[PDB]
Amino acid sequence: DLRLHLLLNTSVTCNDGSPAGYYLKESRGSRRWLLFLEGGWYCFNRENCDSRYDTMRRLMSSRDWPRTRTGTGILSSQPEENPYWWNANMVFIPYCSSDVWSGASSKSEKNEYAFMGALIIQEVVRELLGRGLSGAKVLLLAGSSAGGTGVLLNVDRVAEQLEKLGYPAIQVRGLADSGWFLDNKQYRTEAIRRGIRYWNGVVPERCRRQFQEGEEWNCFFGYKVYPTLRSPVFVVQWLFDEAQLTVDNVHPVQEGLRLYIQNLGRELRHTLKDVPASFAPACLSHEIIIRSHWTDVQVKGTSLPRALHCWDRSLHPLKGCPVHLVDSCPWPHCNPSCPT
Ligand SMILES: *[C@@H]1O[C@H](CO)[C@@H](O)[C@H](O)[C@H]1NC(C)=O
Ligand SMILES: O=C(O)COCc1ccccc1
Repeated sequence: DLRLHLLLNTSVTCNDGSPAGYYLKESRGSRRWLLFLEGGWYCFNRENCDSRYDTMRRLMSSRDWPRTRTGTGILSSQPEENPYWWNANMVFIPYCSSDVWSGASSKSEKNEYAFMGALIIQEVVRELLGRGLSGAKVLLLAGSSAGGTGVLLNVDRVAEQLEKLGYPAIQVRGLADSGWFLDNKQYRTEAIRRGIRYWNGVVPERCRRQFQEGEEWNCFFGYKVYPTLRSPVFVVQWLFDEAQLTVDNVHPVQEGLRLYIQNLGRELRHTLKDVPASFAPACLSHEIIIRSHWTDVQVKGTSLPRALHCWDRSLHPLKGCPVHLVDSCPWPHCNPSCPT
């Protein structure tokens, strides 16, 4: 069980002005810290956010959060469930800002909602330094879905924050799960561009300087933001991610749809060619790395917990310990280990 702590700086808030927070389980024999960003889409205008407040309120407010949560998958403390980092200090950061972790805008007379995702991450890091993070050797910022994109948007800012605060020995790394999307044509980006204006959203500085004003939405797409990042980042992405297919309007397959799906997998595989640490199975799935059976999938005979361990070793090619694992087969479930 991870225990809830509401932020001591109560001006760093969820959408409705209630305090943001984090769930923590300490492991005093470990200098490894895992900070995980929850996902859950986003909202981009007043009417769309009002609808989310009616039926997805835990994603907009801390008022109903439970006192504890169980760590599962990569957040589990049991070696059988988590062969990678079972002994680490574990942190789960709830997603209550609806801004893909990019916002830095408070509620005010002109703003019905606060969008503070980028500031929530910074404040969690600051408050953890007094609970043991000051002694860390590695801080892994991980996340799933919208939280995976959040990793790409925030990992370099966390590294800079710790350097400026005076902690140069902490190695900051990222793990982005299910947050690597393509701005492709549908089978049958406007919302993100509108969202960024609504949230006062911020993107990493080098990417911002490449794309310039009005074009910062480009930095929400992994293949465009990844090459600009300085921190090491491991990318996990299904070749046929269900959220990608939903936005593409894909739900006895005829030739046009067969070609569309095959081209999507080939494009995803191409964007990962120059990503040295990656795990990309040929599956149609919405499943994420905090599920209890995350150990089950393999690419070329290697599981994700093994690949992450090999990544740790590489940051000290390795014989029999690979880190770049991308399926080449062209149709969903051509990998026999895909989630069922
Ligand atoms: C609380 O957070 C806000 C927003 O990041 C910041 O402006 C303020 O300085 C913080 N307060 C303290 C005491 O650190
Ligand atoms: O969570 C989702 O599946 C989609 O929303 C987040 C997003 C991330 C990147 C680009 C656009 C949107």
